[PDB]
Amino acid sequence: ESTPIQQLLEHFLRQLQRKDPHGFFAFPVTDAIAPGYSMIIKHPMDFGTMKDKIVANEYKSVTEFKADFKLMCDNAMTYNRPDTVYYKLAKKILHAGFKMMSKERLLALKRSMS
Ligand SMILES: COc1cc([C@H](C)O)c(OC)cc1-c1cc(C(C)=O)n2ccccc12
Repeated sequence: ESTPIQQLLEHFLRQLQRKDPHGFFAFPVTDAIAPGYSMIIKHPMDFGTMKDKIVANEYKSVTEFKADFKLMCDNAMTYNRPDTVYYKLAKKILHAGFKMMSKERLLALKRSMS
């Protein structure tokens, strides 16, 4: 049975995943496909890793989940040059996700749950 934090973060996760219809953030980037990746990016992150943390009930807060989401986007904006599809999408998704997960929207949602 889903815990309250699992419900909440799964909700956000699925909203965020719909901003990425080609699945460029669905699973991890690797050196095989992105030369130098693990030398440049210390803490890699992707929606699939976030999903496993939720399914495992390993998140302690919405803050932590937001910190992973931001990590994923910051990694994409660090590794990839401004000119690329991945940089530009990371930027839209980042802006979109912080709006979707604002304090007020989170407050409205937590009130209606329990
Ligand atoms: C690893 O995520 C990707 C997945 C796919 C397909 C949908 O499987 C993909 O196809 C063009 C690209 C990426 C991908 C994602 C990223 C990112 C997010 O940095 N990236 C950087 C350099 C080269 C590829 C990628």
